[PDB]
Amino acid sequence: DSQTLVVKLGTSVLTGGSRRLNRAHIVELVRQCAQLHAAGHRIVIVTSGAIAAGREHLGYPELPATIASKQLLAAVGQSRLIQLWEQLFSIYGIHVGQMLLTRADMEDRERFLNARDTLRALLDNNIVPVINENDAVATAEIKVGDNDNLSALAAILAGADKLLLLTDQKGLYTADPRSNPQAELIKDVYGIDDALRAIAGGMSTKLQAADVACRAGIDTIIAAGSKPGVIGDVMEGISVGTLFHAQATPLENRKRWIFGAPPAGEITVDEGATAAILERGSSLLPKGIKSVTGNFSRGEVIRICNLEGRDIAHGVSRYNSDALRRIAGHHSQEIDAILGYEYGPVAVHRDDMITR
Amino acid sequence: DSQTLVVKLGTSVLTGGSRRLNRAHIVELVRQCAQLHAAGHRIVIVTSGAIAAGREHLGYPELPATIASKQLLAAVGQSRLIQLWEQLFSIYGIHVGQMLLTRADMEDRERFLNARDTLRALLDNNIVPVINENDAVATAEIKVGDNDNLSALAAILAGADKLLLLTDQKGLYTADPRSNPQAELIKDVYGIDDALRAIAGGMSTKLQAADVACRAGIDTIIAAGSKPGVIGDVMEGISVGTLFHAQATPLENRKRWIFGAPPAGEITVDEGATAAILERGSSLLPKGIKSVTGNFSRGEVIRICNLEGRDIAHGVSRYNSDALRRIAGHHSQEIDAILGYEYGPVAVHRDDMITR
Amino acid sequence: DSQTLVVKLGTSVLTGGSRRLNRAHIVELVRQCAQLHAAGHRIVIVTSGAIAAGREHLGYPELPATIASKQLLAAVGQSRLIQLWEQLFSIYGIHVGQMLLTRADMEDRERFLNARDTLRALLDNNIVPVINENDAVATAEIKVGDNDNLSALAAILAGADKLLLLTDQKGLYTADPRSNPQAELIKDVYGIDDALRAIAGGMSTKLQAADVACRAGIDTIIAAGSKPGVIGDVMEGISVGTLFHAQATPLENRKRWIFGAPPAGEITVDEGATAAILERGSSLLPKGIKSVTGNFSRGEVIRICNLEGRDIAHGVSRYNSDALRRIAGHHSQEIDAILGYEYGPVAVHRDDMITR
Amino acid sequence: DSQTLVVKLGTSVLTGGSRRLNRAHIVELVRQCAQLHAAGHRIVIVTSGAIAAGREHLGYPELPATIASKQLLAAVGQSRLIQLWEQLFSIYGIHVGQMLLTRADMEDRERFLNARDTLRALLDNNIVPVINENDAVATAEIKVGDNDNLSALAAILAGADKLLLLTDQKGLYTADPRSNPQAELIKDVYGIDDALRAIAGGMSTKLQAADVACRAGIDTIIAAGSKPGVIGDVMEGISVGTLFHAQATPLENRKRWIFGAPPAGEITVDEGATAAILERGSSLLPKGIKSVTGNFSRGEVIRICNLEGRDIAHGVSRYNSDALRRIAGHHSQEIDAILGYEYGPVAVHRDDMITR
Amino acid sequence: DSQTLVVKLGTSVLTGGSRRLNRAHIVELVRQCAQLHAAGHRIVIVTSGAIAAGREHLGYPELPATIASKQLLAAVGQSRLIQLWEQLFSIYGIHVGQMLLTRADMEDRERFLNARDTLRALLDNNIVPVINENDAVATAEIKVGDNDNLSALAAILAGADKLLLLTDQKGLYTADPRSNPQAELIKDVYGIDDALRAIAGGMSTKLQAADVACRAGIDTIIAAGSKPGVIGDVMEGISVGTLFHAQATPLENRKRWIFGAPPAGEITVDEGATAAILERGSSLLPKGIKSVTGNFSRGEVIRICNLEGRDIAHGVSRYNSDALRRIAGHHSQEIDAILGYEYGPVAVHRDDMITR
Repeated sequence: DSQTLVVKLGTSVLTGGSRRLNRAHIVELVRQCAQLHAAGHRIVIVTSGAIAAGREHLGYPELPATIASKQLLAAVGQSRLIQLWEQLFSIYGIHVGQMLLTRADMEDRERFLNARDTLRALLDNNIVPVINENDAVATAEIKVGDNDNLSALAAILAGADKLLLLTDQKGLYTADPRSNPQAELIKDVYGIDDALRAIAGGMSTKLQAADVACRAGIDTIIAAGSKPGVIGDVMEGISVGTLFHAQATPLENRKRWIFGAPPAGEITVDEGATAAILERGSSLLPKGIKSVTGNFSRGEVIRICNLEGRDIAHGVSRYNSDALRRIAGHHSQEIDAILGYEYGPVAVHRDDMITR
Repeated sequence: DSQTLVVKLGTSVLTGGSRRLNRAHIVELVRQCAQLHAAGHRIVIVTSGAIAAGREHLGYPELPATIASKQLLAAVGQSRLIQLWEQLFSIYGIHVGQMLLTRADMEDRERFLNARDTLRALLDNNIVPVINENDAVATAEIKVGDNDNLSALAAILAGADKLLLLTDQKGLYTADPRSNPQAELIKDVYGIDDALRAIAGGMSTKLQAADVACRAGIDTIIAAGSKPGVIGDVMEGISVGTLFHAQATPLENRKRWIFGAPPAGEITVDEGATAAILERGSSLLPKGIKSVTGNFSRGEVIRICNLEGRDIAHGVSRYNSDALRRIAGHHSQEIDAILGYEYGPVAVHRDDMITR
Repeated sequence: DSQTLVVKLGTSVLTGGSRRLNRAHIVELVRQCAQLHAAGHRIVIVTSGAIAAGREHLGYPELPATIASKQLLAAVGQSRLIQLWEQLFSIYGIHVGQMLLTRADMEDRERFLNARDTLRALLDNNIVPVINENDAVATAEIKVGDNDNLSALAAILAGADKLLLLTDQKGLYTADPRSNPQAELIKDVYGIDDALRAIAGGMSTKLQAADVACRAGIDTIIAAGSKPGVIGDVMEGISVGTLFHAQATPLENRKRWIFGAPPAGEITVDEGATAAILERGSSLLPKGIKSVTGNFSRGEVIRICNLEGRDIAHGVSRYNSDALRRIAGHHSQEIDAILGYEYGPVAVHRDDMITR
Repeated sequence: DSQTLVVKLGTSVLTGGSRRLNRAHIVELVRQCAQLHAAGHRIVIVTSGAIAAGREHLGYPELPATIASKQLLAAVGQSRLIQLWEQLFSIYGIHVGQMLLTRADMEDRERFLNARDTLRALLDNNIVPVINENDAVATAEIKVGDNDNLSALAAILAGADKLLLLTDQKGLYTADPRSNPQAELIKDVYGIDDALRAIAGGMSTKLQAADVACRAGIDTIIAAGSKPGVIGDVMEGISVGTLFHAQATPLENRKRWIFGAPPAGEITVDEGATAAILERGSSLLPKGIKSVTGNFSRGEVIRICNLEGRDIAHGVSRYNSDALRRIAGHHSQEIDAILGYEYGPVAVHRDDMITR
Repeated sequence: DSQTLVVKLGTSVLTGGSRRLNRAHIVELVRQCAQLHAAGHRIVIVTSGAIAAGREHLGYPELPATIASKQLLAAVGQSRLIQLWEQLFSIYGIHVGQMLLTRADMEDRERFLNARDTLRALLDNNIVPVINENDAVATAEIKVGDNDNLSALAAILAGADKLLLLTDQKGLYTADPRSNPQAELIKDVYGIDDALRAIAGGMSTKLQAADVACRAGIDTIIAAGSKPGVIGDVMEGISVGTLFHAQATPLENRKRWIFGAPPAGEITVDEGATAAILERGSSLLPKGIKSVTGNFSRGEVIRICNLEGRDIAHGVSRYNSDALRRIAGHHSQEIDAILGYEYGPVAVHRDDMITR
């Protein structure tokens, strides 16, 4: 039973509170992740600490305290940190791939589809994707977030089963553990209400990320990065911290994604593809397309019906309107001949469509 | 209570039987060694596997199965393996220094002293010395030994308290474990006898190395490299394999080293230095020397006598006869001004001398 | 017309007088050497600067001024320098191989043969050998030499055609260039006499190295490392500095090597191998051996005659007396079966023998 | 949704009724199988036609009609046929591994486990296993079966989801299609009764194989090998021939396999492993073993309890009694050190055990 | 005087110690075997090295060092190795037939007869049988033997006159040849005693195989595979290694085979067939059988008695009891018409019977 796990590592976990990255803890976590990878699971890593790597590489210069210094250090430390991740993961014979993403890219339909395709290719080819935020075009308010909303968005994009947030605390406590000897860790959370937001107050950003991930049907686990064997225990289901259960199922998330906006296009499908879609629930091939009406772009939701005009599905288009019109009625192997590029052999995937 | 430990790693331990080095086992062993190093102990590493590193670096070419190919692969793999060791040890903030030694150097009187000085400097500066065999001038019969005797020689040179040999087998068995269900591991050995050599039949080389180390007053341990926490348990004193106890004391080994050969020269010492040598057991300084008789090189054993001519000690000279005559009667700070080089402030160290 | 060139790089050339290695000049020289290697020639590199690399790697510590500190720095700088050389040479797709040698190894008969075999294998497999001095067992007087006698010995060992010594000066001048405006560079030198030794006074060590190389039949060239295209011009024969012509021919050097000492052994050869040796000047195979009298080691000079007892050659034995006796009269492919190791298919090579 | 499919190809399908293998039909089927393999499924091939390949390779010689000629032709044609399969599959970049099996091997517990392990390794490493019958030790009655019971046994061994039998006819007909114009193909069969055995009378062997596969919880499909796209349509669930539905579920098959015979051994498990087995349903590691009572072999069913003695599971042992006793209480990575071989890190797999 | 020779080739002989098969040595051995085959002799080959061929074919991938990887490699290596053998033997116009055998098959009464029939057919039709071990159902303890006992079993099965074992060592030495200059090769051995077992320490497996072969009346020879013309000299009777003479005669081995177990059945023979069996020592035909008593399978030993009931012979039955009863009293040409298969014209062969 293969599973997809997103591990988010904050700067506190990576550095241990010091001014430089502590490679011992990182190599321990890499050992756990490599054990999981050998077991057959899929691992996605959201990381931070580019500024620390940039400071270390530059010989710790006496830069003025300004956002420009932060941007420069991030620019150097992105390369330095990806190099460090490659070095640590190559011990266990695992390749890694850099992925710089921003929230605006996730908002855009076409950029979202492109990022999802790249991540899926990386995961299929047994390569660990290391995801960070593009700090060259980011703002200070984004910098103070420390890759929490980005972690939730990456978990949604990867179609993961669990999102593990690693912290310095053990999780969520009912009261203050220092003042109250009776304060105890909360093990299971079924709904993020105002009471929880009042209990914990930067745990607020992690709570928002957990809420976002749970509304998409992904379980969220908050634990301490220093706990031995935390990642493996999370995989096996052993309780190690605070667990936020998924509020919905991925089918509901897909329905919300498809029906969130009105369709931006319209296509028509012949009898054979209609029977395949309805009876078997398979994908849609360009051969079955007959007419393409309306103008849209790749990644936008379109409407699929038969010749009679009765709606049968709503699906995410993998090609724009012009490409779909040009390749309509042709075999899947001719697409590269017609367009000069190929996004895949299907026009609408079976997992990106809802049949009504 | 800091201790000196020499860890010997064979090709089978490093590679696991495969064609290339397995970095997971090496990184686990490096983690254990780094824990010991942070605890305040001194670690020396004797290693093999240059041929595997050379094969991997060269893209696994097809060379004829000869000794020239082995020498070339060793030449490339020495650099490759030292790079790997340095990379693995830099995770825990530990520096690594390469040493290449041969049995002829250990047999030589002056080369032994030079190598001991280099190793002592490396250990005093918190740098792990990685010792291998110079395969450029080595023979095939040396190659088939797999650094077994070199480990004992390095343990004697470093003045180690324990010598750890990592193998595939758990240690020494009374009978064949495969055939005899009653055969059990031997925990302690107090004297290597002909029955023991008949019991184990390359375990013979390891037995010879253990005998050499034990006759010099060093406890030897044979255990499996795959056993978790083997190095830490060996340091702590817990039983993990076969233990060969030291048949002699380091004082006896020093006496054997000093009196194994007749003195090659004689020097005269005034009254104050004589009192310091006898009453307090301190070292000998160039100021106290009054006369130098005979011709000898650095490292040779010489006789120290007072003004009256009565023999009072024997000791290993840190300077040859010419330099000793040139710096006799001068302060220790002027040596570099006289000879152009300095081997230290003392002429005969107190730990390299026997007082009689 | 392939040629073998030995390039000696002192610490002044490598560092430029600074405290660290200057990689720009080194990469320029590496570019020239790579051009030569692609042209089809053979390049051997004798290098220095381990102390500078060790200082740079250790973060420039405040070590006391002692020979112990020198050895401590060299132990790390050897690995760092070999890593730098490999990194710079890999730009042009050339592999390098480390070779640590001492004078005593060259003096030894068997170690000389082992080193020559390793160097020949490295040269044959298109790998650049980087030769340095084993500082772990070296003395201060060796350290102050800066690899000049070692460079000459390596040139003799490699059978090179030219030995290029790179300096900071342009070569040898008749008088002091600063004081005398009429002082001019000496272009050709045919004999190192006392006048030249009086003219140049550390140019003396380089003069001794040039004399040693010239007495072995190797042309020596002293030039400035900063001159553009110096190595290529040396290969093409263009005059760039001071040239010391070879006093003898390699045949005379081989005669001196063979007849320097009386033979240490005696073997007998049948009619077919005798005819092959005398008429054709071919090598000697173990099949032709009939009797082996005397005890000797590998690399020592032995006497070869026929059944009649008339001396026909003096050669260098590639096997010791015991191995030669065991493999006498057998085919070349059985040697590994008989001894467990193979030094080659011949007993005495055609280039290591003199037929009288 | 990856699936495992076993495709059985009789000699009639492979040869088309001629005297030699028809490579066009075979390459078409190989194209379909390669499409499935690229889609992500697992394919196992049971094949025949060794005699035809042997006849073709030997130049069609004139042997007498005897079983000895059949055995000789099978001996040559096994190699010839595996070569042909590898050659045809290499067009699509797929590797092929030969597997020769007999019924008696499936009857034996240890041989069954070894064959299952080999097949699982082949499937995991993306290599298509080609399974045939060992004709060197087979009888004529086995030869006349044409690999039907062997196909069912291989489907059971591989844990396949569907077993596709390719024939010359389209499937099972209610009456004789030639005589009766109203005879129609039977699409779904839910139970193999005496009526079906009377309807079809060599379809009887295929009916027996289908019954054997269905009693193990595997759907069976009988179709014509000449139908275009039969394999793909079978994967998609499209009806192409006669379908025999699974009578049971794989859980019942596992229960029958485990409880078919009384346990041949008894082991004891500590508290942590007991909790892992009962609460989480995980595998059993050698660390948790405490006592091993009884004598058994690898692959035999043993009883697992806790210290109190209450039975908690029945499982297939991956090691024999002696190996389990020797590795009891040790870590999984020490097994190779203790035994000299390793069957895996677990003692009883989670899928080979039933918890009661 | 045609002879049957079984040649066993280990992994070390085939590969020379490298990672892949060395085809020059194999082609030389194939040339010698082809010369013997053209001379009119019969050659059987027992071979190893499937793992090396599998590694080479798969592009030398990186699998974990486990028995599962070994089986995975051997699965494709069997096909690759048989292909290589066929390609090398086709140069001299000789066909090759693959056989896969295990010790269990040799222990079985009927599988032994089937394998013997297949081998006899292959030898009679001038086809070289290449025998290996079925690694799909083999164990690790079987793998570590390197086909040593399988060679003896195949020599017994084939009725060979000589068994040749090719090793790296020249044979058996009285003492250690390396340490003792007086140690010399043992030329002839007449009885394997405990002294020889103590002398040789995988030489033990070869000694066990030699003992098994010699107790069956087959001369065994141990020699080096690298010796030129070893196979031809072995055939001619020239001494090349260590020779173990046959302690018994083939008639004694036949008596041991026949009388090792009590008869499983009884048949009655009329007067003419009784006279043919006794006076002329001919085979037994189904026409002469008058009654069959008991139940037994093919290959079991049965008692043959005349009409009076007096025991006259024992013999191995080529048919089971049912077929013997069905074909009793019929001509040899009708057997195929009665049973649907034929094992030969005789019921008990004259070489499988003992007449008393």
